[PDB]
Amino acid sequence: KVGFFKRQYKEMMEEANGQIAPENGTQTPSPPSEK
Repeated sequence: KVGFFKRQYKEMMEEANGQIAPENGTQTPSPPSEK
């Protein structure tokens, strides 16, 4: 159980992050270098 989340977790995160709203990119799991 790892190769599923890689495409499932990212899909569930982008859909709830604002897949249709401007939120997409505001709460995104940015890297430590930027966060």
